[PDB]
Amino acid sequence: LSPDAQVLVLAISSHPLPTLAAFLASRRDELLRADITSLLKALELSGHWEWALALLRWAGKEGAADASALEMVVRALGREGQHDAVCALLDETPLPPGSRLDVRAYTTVLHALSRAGRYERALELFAELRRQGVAPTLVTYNVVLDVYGRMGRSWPRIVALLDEMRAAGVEPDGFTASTVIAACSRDGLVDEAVAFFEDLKARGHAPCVVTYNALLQVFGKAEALRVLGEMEQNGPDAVTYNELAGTYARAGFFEEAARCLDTMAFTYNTVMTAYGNVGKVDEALALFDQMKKTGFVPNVNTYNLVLGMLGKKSRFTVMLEMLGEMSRSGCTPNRVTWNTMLAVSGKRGMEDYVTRVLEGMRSSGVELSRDTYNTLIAAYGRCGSRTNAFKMYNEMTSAGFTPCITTYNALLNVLSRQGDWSTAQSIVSKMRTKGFKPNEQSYSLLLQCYAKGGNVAGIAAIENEVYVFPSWVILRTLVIANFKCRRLDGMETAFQEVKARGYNPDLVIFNSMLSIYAKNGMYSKATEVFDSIKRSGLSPDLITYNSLMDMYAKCSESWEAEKILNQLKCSQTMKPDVVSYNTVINGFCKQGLVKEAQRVLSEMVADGMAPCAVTYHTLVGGYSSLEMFSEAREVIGYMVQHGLKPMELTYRRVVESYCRAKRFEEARGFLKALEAYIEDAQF
Amino acid sequence: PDAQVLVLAISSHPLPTLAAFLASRRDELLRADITSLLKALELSGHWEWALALLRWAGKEGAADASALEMVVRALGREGQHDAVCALLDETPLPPGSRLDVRAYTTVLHALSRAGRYERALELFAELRRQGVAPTLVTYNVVLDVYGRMGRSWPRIVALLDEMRAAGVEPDGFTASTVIAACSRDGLVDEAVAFFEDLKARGHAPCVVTYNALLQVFGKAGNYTEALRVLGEMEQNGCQPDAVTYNELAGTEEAARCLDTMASPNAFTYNTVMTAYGNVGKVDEALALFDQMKKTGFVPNVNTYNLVLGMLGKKSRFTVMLEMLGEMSRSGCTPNRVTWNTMLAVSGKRGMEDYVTRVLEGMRSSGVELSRDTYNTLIAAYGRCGSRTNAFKMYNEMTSAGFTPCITTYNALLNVLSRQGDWSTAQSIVSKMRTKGFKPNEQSYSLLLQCYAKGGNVAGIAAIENEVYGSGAVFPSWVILRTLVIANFKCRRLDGMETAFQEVKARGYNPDLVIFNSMLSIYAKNGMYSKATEVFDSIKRSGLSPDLITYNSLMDMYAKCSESWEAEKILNQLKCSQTMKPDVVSYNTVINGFCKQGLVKEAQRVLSEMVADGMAPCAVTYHTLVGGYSSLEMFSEAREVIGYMVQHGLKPMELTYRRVVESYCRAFEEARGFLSEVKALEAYIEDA
RNA sequence: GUAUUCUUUAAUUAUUUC
RNA sequence: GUAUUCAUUAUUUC
Repeated sequence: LSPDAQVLVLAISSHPLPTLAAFLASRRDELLRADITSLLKALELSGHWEWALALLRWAGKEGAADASALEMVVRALGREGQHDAVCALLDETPLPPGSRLDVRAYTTVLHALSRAGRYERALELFAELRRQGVAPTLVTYNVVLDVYGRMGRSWPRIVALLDEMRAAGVEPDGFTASTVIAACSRDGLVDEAVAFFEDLKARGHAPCVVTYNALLQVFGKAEALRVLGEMEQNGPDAVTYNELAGTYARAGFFEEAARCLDTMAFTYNTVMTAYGNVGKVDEALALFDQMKKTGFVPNVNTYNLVLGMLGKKSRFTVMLEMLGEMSRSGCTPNRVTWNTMLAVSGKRGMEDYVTRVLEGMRSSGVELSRDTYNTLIAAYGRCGSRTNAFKMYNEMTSAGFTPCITTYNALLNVLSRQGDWSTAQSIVSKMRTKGFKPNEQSYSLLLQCYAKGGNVAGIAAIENEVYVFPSWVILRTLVIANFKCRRLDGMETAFQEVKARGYNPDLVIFNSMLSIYAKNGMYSKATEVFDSIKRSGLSPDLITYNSLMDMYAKCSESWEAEKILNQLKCSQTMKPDVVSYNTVINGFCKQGLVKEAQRVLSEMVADGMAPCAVTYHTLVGGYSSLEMFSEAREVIGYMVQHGLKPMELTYRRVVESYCRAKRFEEARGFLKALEAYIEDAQF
Repeated sequence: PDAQVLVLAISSHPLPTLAAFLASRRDELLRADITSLLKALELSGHWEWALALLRWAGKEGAADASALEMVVRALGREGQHDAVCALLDETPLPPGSRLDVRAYTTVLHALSRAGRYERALELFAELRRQGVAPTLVTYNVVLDVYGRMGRSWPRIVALLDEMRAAGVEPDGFTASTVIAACSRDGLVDEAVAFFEDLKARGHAPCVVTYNALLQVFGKAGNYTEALRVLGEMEQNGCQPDAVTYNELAGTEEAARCLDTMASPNAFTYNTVMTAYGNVGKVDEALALFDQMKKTGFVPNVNTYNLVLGMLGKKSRFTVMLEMLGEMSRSGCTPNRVTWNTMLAVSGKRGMEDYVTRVLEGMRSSGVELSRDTYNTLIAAYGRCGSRTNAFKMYNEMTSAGFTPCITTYNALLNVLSRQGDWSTAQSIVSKMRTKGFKPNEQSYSLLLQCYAKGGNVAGIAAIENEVYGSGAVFPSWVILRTLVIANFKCRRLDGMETAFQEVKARGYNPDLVIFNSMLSIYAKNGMYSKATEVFDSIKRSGLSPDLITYNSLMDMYAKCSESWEAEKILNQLKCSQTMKPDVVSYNTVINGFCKQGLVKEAQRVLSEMVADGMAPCAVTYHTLVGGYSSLEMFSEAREVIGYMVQHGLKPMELTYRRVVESYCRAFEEARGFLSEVKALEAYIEDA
């Protein structure tokens, strides 16, 4: 409008937001003389809804904001969807005393509070709304009914409002019906929901899709029998389908739905999906058969769906069967099919399956692409068939395809399992000359080959090159990788770096840290950790609790470890673990305290737990220590007398202790290379 | 002697070259106790090396069965099943060789773990063709093989006889395997008879045994018989472990499960509660929880937090709050875990008031807030989008004497990311900088998203330049992901191709979000060539095209003025059997005609749309008018209007704007049309 | 301005608007 | 070496 005002507006929309108020002040008099409403509008067209906001708040604090000013911002805020801002204009009103608003605007604020769970404020506002003589509209009504619906237990107030609205001649719509039914749905008002819809009929009213889904939902968590039926034939399965997907989980039946559906594709596929995503594939395959059994001829896309849900259950045998019915019915498998048959969540016996998929994948033409081979490598990688992954890697290249980074990472996954790093290094080095530079994943997979290789070299060699941006994964992978190698420098090093970069560490790191102190020479940072893990608000684990006991055990303070064990007995959620029992027994044994140690073994059994090899092994050590070899020999009996099968270390610890005690023929009688240990000892 | 020195050589050598290295010190090897070298190489965990030598020696003819058996024990002990199936397949033994049973059974199990059953049976046949006597574990492995093939019950009954006829007595491993086999075929009756018959032999069953007998009933059948087993279980005195309740959980139904185990402890109750939780059936666990009380045992804070956590993931606010009150009313006073659990809730509607209602309890609970608690509260208020309250929580943090961390600044930017309020987002990151803090990646993602919802393209590019060069921010899948999106929302084609470039270059494997966006952006221009290449490349990737992929394709053809091809897909989606055309699908098709004309065709589509049920929207009609509004025709676009309010759908701003502009440019016959009923009637004035 | 399940470490003010 | 459901080639081995 005004050239002076256009300059002012441009000057406002260009100014940063944090400084703007100190700026608007400087132009106080300049602003007051103008039409803010016109500035707000101009600041809204230009796409700067947040600058008008600032202006409004400024003017309210000055007295130059009117209803129309506010009403303009609000309409902008709701179309833009900034409920928070709406709610704040209401909590810090830029309005002068009198001040009444347009209906549309009040209903936008009501929706904003609703959107925030401030149902109690919405109702306060609604009351204030009609005591100022504002005629609410259909949308205002529907918004308020929604407030009542999510606030809960407000059915009577809903009856009241429906009355009030009709008595003022505002007939309900579809947003009114669904809103209401979902309200009954959230309160278990099954009975009164139906009487409602069936009253909607009376007064006239065309039924709907969203309606039925709401009604559906009622009987859902609440009947889906004679009900869900109507919804169909009444008239289209859109969202209504999903409702079936959770209908099954909150209940339990396979006969009614078969008996129902019988009586009657997507619709079919929907119900099948409902079964296979909650883990009822046996239930879906039956739905599939029934479906086939009645005319219906599935296409490749229906098979890919069934195979897809069978796949998450690793039902190899029937996936191949389905693969059969396809190709022998015309339904030629597509790319999506093989990818589906190869994206199986790994189980035991996956290799031969994969092998059979590949056999039909190549006995049916289908030229394997580059990505196809990568998919086939990943598959044998899941199983762990290094042998078959690499045969695929070799067949690949030998056919002229060029391996990508996805192909190298695949192979790298494998070796990682087996901690074969000497082969990993070769992969990496190969990929570099080919031009391919390792990514983050490629590194984590290296860190894991090394750790299972006990190669600290390659570990610290990467630590260097990273300290390779250190991502939360890499730093977390490094903390672990060092713990397998039990490396305190490395672990600690990158521990604080995880904090200095604004990452929140999980119980894994904390647990891993606590123990690299317990079994080491630090026993206070440990206490720091168990105080940090808590101060952090995290819930300690048994493993955490067990690692804890090991600390006290190594600090020669065992009863305290016994306390934590006992305290676990009440935990009501924790519940010891022979490890916890073992760990405590190991400590007492380590301090010469062995009666106390078998006293906890007695509890152990009494509690109905189950002593094991390692458990007995501990005592034999602690007995051998203070040379009292008879009570020790009595133990190994117990193990075997109960068939617990001792360990050569159980024997060694006695042999080596029988040697040092000047008793040689004893070491001999009692009793491989061990006897040899006595010979090189005796003389 | 001289061996200890030679082992270290092989133990310290590049694996992919060890062959030619064993070829080197060959004659020192042939005179060395191979099996001896093997035993040594394993004593240091160098088992990959003991294999390579085996294969070497084998190729030289220097490996005997005693050696192979030695490598196999380790592999099995080191869990290397594929490697053993390899030895089976290549054969490093000379002709006429026979192996220990312990080894043979280690291979059988290895063949079993790869699904190579038909092969395991053939090896078993050989093993007993060499007059080797199988042991218990051998018989048991083979049983496990029979049980995973299917239709193998007679072979199980027959082998049971043999093994029992060789004086070999079944065990718990046997029982669980035979029962579990019957569970994998639906052999309910025989599993029972077998159990009955096995019991009657004096065999005391056990947990594992009872667990398989229960999977029978529960897998595909009944919850009443499986529950009965649960019955007979305790009656025997065998305590159901965690795996027990998992079977039931996966097998008014919660009222039953509690009636049986009634004729337990607090840990028991939690074990079954958590079972139903981890399955996804939580209303049941609640039901038990109602009983654990009205039955005696009183739950503590650990038990309650457990329950709250379950509710958390379902974000069942009101009940969570009820439960927090019953806690503090029945005596159970919350802890730092209780609160944190309460604020770790899943985003949703009305979450802001919940958090306020929780914080209201943290405060009254006279519990000093810590630096951590603030970070949580800021995060939750930031997660629901209560920008206002996050910042209030923020200033309250930095005023009680706590120091923000990066998470603290990240929470805050998360909110702004939803609002697009990048100006503040900037002002923050700098503050993060002026405090000795360096922005994370997510910090860069948030800021990125923050610029997107706004429209600030200069801050995006300012991120790309700092990402495509310096190391301040590494091109992480995430960061490149947040870029394809933030450039779409701002329609920066150039800046997406670069990202789709690097993604398909930095070793990444794009996702449907990325593909589709690329498809819609190319389609939003005439970019047919690339777009179709993207679509197929979705196919060549191995992903399933959703509706948005199909709608974007139709709009491309629309855009390319081939709207007939657009309907072929709508038809194709009509019989997709898996994908049902969407409202936006139909419109996209109609507009494509109306954009090039043939509105009588546009009517053709609308017709069936209604024929397929399908209830049209405003846009549906606003588009139909477009063609009828600007096609030397007005008597129709007026008749079409009477289908909106007369059908209570209510037109809109883009609509009428097409009526005046199109009519006031096709005059007077336009004036009377607009008179039939603000911001517009200045266009007419402008004309 | 409003409704029916998933979505809340979010493509869901995602793709259609002569 | 072998079995039951769906950081673990995790924490205890005088």
